[PDB]
Formats: sequence, C-alpha cells, structure tokens
Amino acid sequence: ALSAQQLLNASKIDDIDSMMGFERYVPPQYNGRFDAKDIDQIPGRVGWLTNMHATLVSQEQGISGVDFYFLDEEGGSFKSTVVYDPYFFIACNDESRVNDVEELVKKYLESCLKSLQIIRKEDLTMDNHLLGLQKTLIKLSFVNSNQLFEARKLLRPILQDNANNNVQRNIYNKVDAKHLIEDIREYDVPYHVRVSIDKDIRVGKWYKVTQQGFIEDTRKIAFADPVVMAFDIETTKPPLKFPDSAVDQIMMISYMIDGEGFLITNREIISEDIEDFEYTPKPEYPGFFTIFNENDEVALLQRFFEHIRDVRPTVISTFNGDFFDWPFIHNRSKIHGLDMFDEIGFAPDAEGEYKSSYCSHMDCFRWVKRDSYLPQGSQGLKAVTQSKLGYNPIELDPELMTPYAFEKPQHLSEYSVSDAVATYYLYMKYVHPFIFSLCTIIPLNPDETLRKGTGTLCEMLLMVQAYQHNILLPNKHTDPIERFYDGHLLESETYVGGHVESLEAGVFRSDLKNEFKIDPSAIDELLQELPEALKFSVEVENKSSVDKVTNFEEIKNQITQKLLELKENNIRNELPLIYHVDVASGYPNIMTTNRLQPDSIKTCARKLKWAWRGEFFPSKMDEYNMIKRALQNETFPVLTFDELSYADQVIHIKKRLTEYSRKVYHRVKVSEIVEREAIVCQRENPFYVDTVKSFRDRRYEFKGLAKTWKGNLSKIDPSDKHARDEAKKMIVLYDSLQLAHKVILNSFYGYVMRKGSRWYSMEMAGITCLTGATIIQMARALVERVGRPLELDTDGIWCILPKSFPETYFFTLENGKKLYLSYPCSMLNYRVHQKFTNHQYQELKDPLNYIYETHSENTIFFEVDGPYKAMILPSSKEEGKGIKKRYAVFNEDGSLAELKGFELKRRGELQLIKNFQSDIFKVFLEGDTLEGCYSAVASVCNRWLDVLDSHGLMLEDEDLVSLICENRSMSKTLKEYEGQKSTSITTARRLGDFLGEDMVKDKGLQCKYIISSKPFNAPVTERAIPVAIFSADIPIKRSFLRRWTLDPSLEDLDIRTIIDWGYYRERLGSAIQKIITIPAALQGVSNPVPRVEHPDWLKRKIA
DNA sequence: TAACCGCGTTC
DNA sequence: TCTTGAACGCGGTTA
Ligand SMILES: Nc1ncnc2c1ncn2[C@H]1C[C@H](O)[C@@H](COP(=O)(O)OP(=O)(O)OP(=O)(O)O)O1
Ligand SMILES: [Ca+2]
Ligand SMILES: [Ca+2]
Ligand SMILES: [Fe+3]
Repeated sequence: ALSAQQLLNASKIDDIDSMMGFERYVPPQYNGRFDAKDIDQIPGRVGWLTNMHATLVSQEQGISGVDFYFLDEEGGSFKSTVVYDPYFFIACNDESRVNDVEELVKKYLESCLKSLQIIRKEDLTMDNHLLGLQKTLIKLSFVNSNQLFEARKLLRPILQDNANNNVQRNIYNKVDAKHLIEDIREYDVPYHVRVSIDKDIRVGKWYKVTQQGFIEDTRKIAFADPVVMAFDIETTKPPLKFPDSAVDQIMMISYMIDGEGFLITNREIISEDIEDFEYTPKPEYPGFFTIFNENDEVALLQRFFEHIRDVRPTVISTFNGDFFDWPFIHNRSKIHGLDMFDEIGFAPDAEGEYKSSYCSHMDCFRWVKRDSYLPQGSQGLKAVTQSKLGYNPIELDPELMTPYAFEKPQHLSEYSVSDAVATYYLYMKYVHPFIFSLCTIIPLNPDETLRKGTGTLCEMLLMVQAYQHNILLPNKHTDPIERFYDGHLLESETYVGGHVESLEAGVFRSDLKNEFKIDPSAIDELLQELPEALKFSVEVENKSSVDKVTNFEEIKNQITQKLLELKENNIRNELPLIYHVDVASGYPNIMTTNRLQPDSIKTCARKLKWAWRGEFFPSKMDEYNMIKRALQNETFPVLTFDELSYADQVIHIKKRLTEYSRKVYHRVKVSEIVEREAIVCQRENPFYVDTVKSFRDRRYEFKGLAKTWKGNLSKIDPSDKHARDEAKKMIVLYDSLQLAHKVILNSFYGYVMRKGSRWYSMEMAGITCLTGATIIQMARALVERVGRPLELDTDGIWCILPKSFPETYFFTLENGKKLYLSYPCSMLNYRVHQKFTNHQYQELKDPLNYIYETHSENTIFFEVDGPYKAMILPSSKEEGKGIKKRYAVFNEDGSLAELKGFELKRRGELQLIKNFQSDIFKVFLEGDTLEGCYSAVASVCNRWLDVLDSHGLMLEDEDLVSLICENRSMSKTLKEYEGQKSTSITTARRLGDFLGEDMVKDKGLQCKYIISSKPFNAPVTERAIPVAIFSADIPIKRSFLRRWTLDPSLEDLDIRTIIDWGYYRERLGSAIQKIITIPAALQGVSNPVPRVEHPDWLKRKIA
C-alpha cells in the first residue's frame, strides 16, 4: 500500500507548484475535429514546455500520469497533466494459443491488471520479418506503475519455473498455459520516458494544450526565456580540513538572477557590512551585485528562500552544488528548524542529488564532466572559466577563506561573487542552449538530459526510432557470470581496438630541412590514379561536375609536373610540410558505410573481419572442478558454499583458481587473438544505422560552422578588434557544440558493448575497429613511400612531406566560385573510395512489395589540417620503443596548436614537471638550425636542473612547496584499497592519522604529498609525506615527521632537508631525457644537456 | 625482467 | 540504482 507515500508526495508537489506559479490548467472542451492545421481555433493554452515529471492523480487508488510544466506567451506559467496507462508485453512461444495465455493472465493478474489486448510489432530477431511477418504479443495495461510492478513480481515466478524443469508424476507418460509465456518485454521503460516517446512530446518545443492533447506549434521558433538563477555558497572550515555542515556555518550565498547580482552575508561571521559593488570581468559579463547584509545565519537562509520564492525560477544552476552546496544548505536548514522542502520545494532524490518539481537544477559540473571535452585537470571552475568564458576569475587560497571573513571581508566577498558570475554565464552561454536543445530530441527532462550517461542518451534516441517504426525493443543485455574458451575459465574477453604507432621522434619545423627518400613506384601509382582522383575530388568531395570546371587540365598539369619532378630526384633534403590527416567521424562513418548495426550481425551478406582477444586462466576443466569441490567443503560467514550466491561462489573460485594456476603454470593469465568473421546482412531494418547517420549529420553542421567562422575570422583585418573578437567567440562556441556532440555520437559505437545494452554486439564493435586499422595502415603505406609519417593513432596520421610535394589547388567553376583541393588529402580519399566502399548496401525501394535496390556507399573521408610550424615528439628511455599519444604542435603564428598526453595537461602530476614542460615547448621554436634549436631547449633545461642541484635554495618557500608538490586524486575511499601500496594511499592514511578519520570519509580526496629522503633505501610509497603537515603547529608537526622518517633524532623540520632531492632530480632528468636529449640523439646531434647522462644502451649505440 | 595496477589521458 | 568502447604512458609493486 505504498500509494499512500506516493499520493501524498503528489499533493505536496501540487501545492508547491501552485506557490511557484504552476497551477494545473484544464483546457476548454472541443467537439470539432483534431487537426493541427486549425491550431488557432481549438480551445487551449499555448506554452513552452520546460519540464516534465511522472505523478499520480486522484480521479481529476492513484492514476499514473505526467505533469508538463509550461511557460506561456504572456509572461506567466502553468502546468498540464497527461494520463497514460503504463504497459508491457507478454511474448509467446506459439502464436496459435495466444488467446489461451490471454485467458490465463486475465485471471492470474486480475488483482492488478486493468485491460488486455493482442497487438503486433516487428521483431528483428524473427524469421521473415523483412517480408512483413510480425510477432504477436499480449499488451498488459495498468492503472499506475505500482500495479505494473506487481504484475512483474507475479509473472517472474512463471518465467523462472518455465526455465526450470517439470515435476515427478506418472513416469509412464497439449501444454499448460503457464509454459507458453516465453518472456515479458518492454517492462523496464521509465514511465515518463514511455509517455514522452508514445505521445511525441519533448521539452523545449512549443505546444498548445487542448482537450484532444498537445498540438506542437511549429510556428514558434525561439525558446522562451525562463528566469535563471545561479548560486554559490561559501562556508567556514577548520584549518587544513573540510567543511562540516554540522559545525561550520555558511558565510555567504552569492547568486545571480537573469543578470542581476546578489549577495547574502552572515554578519555573525563577516566582520563588516559590505556595500554594493561591481564585478564585470569582461564587457560581455555584467555583474552589478546588490548585497543583503543579514544578521543571523537563519536570516541568511530565510532571505535566500524568500528571494527564490518571489522571483520564481524554473532553472537553478550551480557548480558541484549537487554534492556540496545543496546538502550544506539543507543541513543548516534542518539544524535551524527550517524544512527546505516546504520553503523552496527542493529535496534530495534517490541518487542523493537535489531536485525540484517546477525548477531544473543544472549542476554545471555535470556538463563539464560529460560534454565540455576538457581534460580532468581543466575541469575545475577556474580552468573551465578561462577555457570557455575567456578570462581569469578571482582566486584565493581556501585555507585563508575562513580567516578572511574577519580580516579582509571585501576581498572574500569578491571571490564568492566571481564564482557566481562564472557559474551563471557559463550556464547561459554553454549549458543552457545545449541541454534544452538536446531535450527537443531526447525524451528526458532537463535534469536527466544533463546527468545521464551518453550511452543512456543514445539508448533513448534509439528507442524513439524503434518505437516509431513499430520495432519491439530487445530486453537489456545480461553477461554470464562464467564463460570458457578451450576449457579455460575466461577472465576477460574483448576485441582489438584502434591501431597506434610511434614512428619518429624529435623536432620537425617548417624552417629546418629534412631528408626524404621518395619511392619512385609510389609516384607512378598516383600518376596513374591522378585523372580519376581529381574527378573524385570534384564530383564526390565537392559535389560538382567536371563539365562546369574550367582549369581541370591546368591543375592536372601542375600536379603531374611536381609528381614527375619528385620521381626523378627521389632523394631530397628539403623543408617539410607538417601535416595532419584524420577521418571525419571515423567509427560512425565506418558503421554507416558498411551498414553496421547489432541487428545486422547474423547476396545480402557482407562478410567483414574482426579480431577477438581473450584472457583466460592456464588451468583446464580438470583443475577447475578440483578447486570447486575444495571450496565446497569449507565454511563461510555460519553458511555453506552451495548456500551462497552464484556470484560469491565464482568470486571464491576465481580467487583460488589464480593461486593454483600460478603454482602449476607459472602464469596467471593467457591472452590469445583469433581472426573472426561475421555476416553483416545488408537488408536489415536500418533503424540503428539511420539513427547514427542522423546524429552524425547533426554534429557535422556545427563542425562546419566552426570551420566557416575560422575562415570568417582570418578574412578580417587585425585592426577591427570588435569584429574579430566576435568571430573568435563563435569559433569557441561552435567548437564546443561539435565537441559536445562528438562523445554522444561515438557512444553509438560504444553502446553495442555497454552493460545492459538493448542492442549488444561484440562482433559489430570489432568489425568497426579492424576496418579502421586497415584503412589507417593503407594511408601510412602511401605516406611512408612519399613522406615520413611521425605518429599514427586509430584514424589519424601526423606526417611531414617534402615542400615540393603537390599541395593545395583551387578549381574554378563557370559560376566564378572556387572548389578547394588538398592533393595529399584527395589522393588518400580516392584510395579510400577504391578499396573500402560498400557495393552491397541495400534499401527498401518499394515497401508495399518488399523490393530492394543495391547501391554503393562510402562516407569515409580523411580531413587535413596544416601545414604546421613545428611538431615535437618525445622518445622512450628504453631502446627502440617509441612514445605514443604525446606531442606538441605549433601554428605558423607561433601559437600552440595541440598539446597531447603530457603531464602538463593531466590532472595532478609532479608540479615541477608540469612547469618544466610548460616552460620548454615554446622554446623548441627558437634557433636557426636544428643544433641551434636544441641549444635553446638546453638552456631552459639547465636552468631547471640548477634549481634541483641547488636543493631549491634559489626559490622562496611558497614557490618551493608549490613546485615540488605532487597532487593525486583517490577515486575510491582508502578502505577500498586494502592490500595495495601507493603514494596516494600512504598520503591519505597519514592525513587521517594527523587530521582525523573524517578526512578520508569521502572518495575523491586529493593527496598532495612530498617524498622524503628518510628512511634511506626504503620504498618510495613509504616516504610520501602529506604537505599539510608543514602548516600545522610545530609540536603536532615534529611528532609525525619523526614518526614518518623513523628518526626520533630529528628536529630540522624545514622542507629543504626532508625532501629526497635526488628523487626529483631523477624525475626531471627522465623528463629531459624523453623530450630533449634522446630525441636529439635520434636526429643525430650530441647531447645538449650533458648533465643528464645518456642511457647505457644509447652510449653504446654512439659507437 | 616482466606482469600488473590506478589514474588519466588519446583516440 | 546506475552504467559508451580500446590503446596507451608512467610511476610503482610484485612474482
Ligand atoms: N569518447 C569516445 N568514446 C567512444 N569512442 C571514441 C571516443 N573517442 C574516440 N572514439 C573512437 C571512435 C572515433 O570514431 C575514433 C576516432 O577518434 P577521433 O578521430 O578523435 O573522433 P572522430 O573521428 O569521430 O571525430 P573527428 O571527426 O573530429 O575526427 O575513436
Ligand atoms: Ca564556490
Ligand atoms: Ca577522426
Ligand atoms: Fe540476409
């Protein structure tokens, strides 16, 4: 009888909705026809849909429905409710007796079943479905979702009893109605998702809510303007510890409402009363802040809640407020006798996040984590602000925040205000357009669209297409607890992914010549291919015709000439062209080209290859069962082995099968790779393929607008500062949008391996990867015969080409326009489209007679960027090994184009190494010769080497603690690391012993540590000191370092005598080895930093 | 030496 | 409850 709690919540929410301007609107009745063409004549109210939530109504037992929250055209708001019977299907293993099952379930489920009906859907796993045969199903409908769940608990025993055997009757011997029910289907669709899909309603669109239903008003283009508030709180904190919502108070709540800044203060903690000030960190971000200097903390909370209730916001934005700000305000409200739910309608939900019915909570940190495409080291609000808004917000050390309420109150008021400015404007410029536009195609509310994984987002879009094509949803995938290969227990199985090669290291600049040896037969091939490749660049790449171009021969003659000149002199020493070629939407286009989709893996048969890789124990079956019977006889946490769960059973089996295999085979795990083939039907209902093609086209629009505005900008004179400032803003705006669509797009590839995937196919994912590896290696084979490829990753190639190699040309058409042509790009694309096009792609031409056509499909194109000014690739310390996924590339104007992989970019590495790498990549541009180039990097190296060889005596204390520090995050809590050794685990354990157990209470703690010299010759994980120790009082300090260095002798407590300076001298040393010296050796110049000795294998090679 | 792990990247 | 994939670098431990 849980409807009590549910019907109550609906009443409470209904009243909270009314207080915030959302009273349930019921449209006037209409007896005329229901056509969208006469929208202006049908009685009703038009609004912009801003939110939606499942609810229970009481005949206006509970009745399932969805509240839809609207903003109307006349500055007001309202909500409307649609009711819809929840439902799922019953499948039968013989469609001749469906009416018998129908009579069974009508009586078996009569306690909760509302109505019943036989319907037909298309089953993609059913024979003859491509000819029109459909699966017959029983549609069970219910009054509310509680009744649906009851029928599930009632049907599950039947489904489990039919999968078990039968019973002991006359052993000397038409089937029961219960054994005919094969499975239940579409039983786990969220209700409001079910309503959103079935009724074709989306947040962000305009509707007219009439008696017949919602009529989309396609005349209304732009989004309505909700009132948006972003807030940030600041609280007191113990020195070197974390805020505790029990003890610590809230100093101030800064916020902003549609541009107007505000600030509530807690005069009981903030010493002064602050006057109205301004923070406009850039002209485009005004920030006039009105302050509410209040007395008590209760006064502060009550003004915040009162201000919320009066402005009536439908969007409240925060930065990580879901797991700090909101629970802090809620805990302070409870302590102070204020129920936050009665006040503002917010409350925690099942995941601990804070939501409301009328107002979406947009935690910008969720957007940053999923869609911003920033590295984790740049996901703090400070880095996000300078990357996305283009300015540096106000900083100050958090250790000084609790004191500065008393000492420098105005400065700390400026910080809290800058956080509110950065949060509000990042939401309005980035989070708000993206998520609300996303809601128009994904059947979720803004809160869910922001937070769900990209795989779940893909699943939502796929369920819309499947439903609209009457395709039965597959049930969620389930992986078996045990799988075997050749009798061996499998520990993990997967496929071979992308192909990555590190081919050359060192420095390559457009002003420094390189030596090329051009394969003459390679130029022979491109000459034979040149006529049809230029036609390909004209007709396929630029979608034109050779008839309308006027310099086809002139450009063909210009390329053949250069082609021929480079064939005669195949040995050259010229300046290079630093180029990058990269397939646009590689895996998506590989899928759509070959018609890849889970339901297509089974002449409509396209056989494509993939590579399965398995990891299994060396033990065979004879030893498996031996360990099992052993584990069976032992006791467990009062319980037997067979009385455990199958999961806990295999847990113990795996633990004891690792120990055995180690002591008998010397190994614990064997890996093997087998080439597998799969049949890809080229006629299957392409609802999956088409969904990918649609979203890829969606992303392509923003990707092309970024390229346009990168062109509009360079065509603007450097003097027009305002024009070029606005062009650069659209550039970062469209780059952000296309990057936000990139992860969702590629999750269509990843979704086929996601746990619980409705369309799981390991085969399809492997085929995509192997096909990509085959294309990118064919491209390398041509580049290595024409130039020198430097690095290669999955679908991209960094290479240098002779300056004499044919480069960029522009066709001219009789219109007067121009067609762009990059010959290094089109020469590869022509080969792409000669060796990899799918000539077996089929589509329904006549659906009524089920006749198909067969056409040729290939949307795989390399895209080129460059030529660049410099590329700097590091080398490995070990002989012959390269360094993949790490380099630096610079533009012609000297700016950094790409910085990939290096510690400078990663979250929390050795800070000294970050500043070193930061100071050094710029200087690889200096110098006039390659040897002179390496001397400029040598000087900055020797500067950093000097700081360490001097034991940091040439830096002030605070710069030293900043420099030698290393920060590392612990993804889990310490207790989850039992049995493991690490510098983070040590730092966290020592932080807990000195600062208290509550320091490790939560996951994600940043362990900032220093590595001590003593105890000597001890493992490095034992000498990691929390840097917090040196800010504690001298008694508390000394006791712990004496403890941690095992030196009761010790009282020279200064950092410079504790640090293992030789350790950091090695860390910097190998950094200098990999970036500077070892690549310099591989380019043939003597060690530019002789204070960093070469490897023994490298010295021997120099002989 | 080589297998192995956690973190965080590049695709 | 939720829940895209694999390849890779590096500091560190372990067999
Ligand atoms: N985040 C991801 N999740 C799943 N697969 C990914 C992800 N990122 C990259 N991949 C895979 C699929 C991509 O097609 C393939 C090539 O990477 P990349 O070239 O960076 O993306 P892309 O080719 O789709 O975009 P672009 O058009 O910008 O090159 O790597
Ligand atoms: Ca803050
Ligand atoms: Ca790509
Ligand atoms: Fe087929």
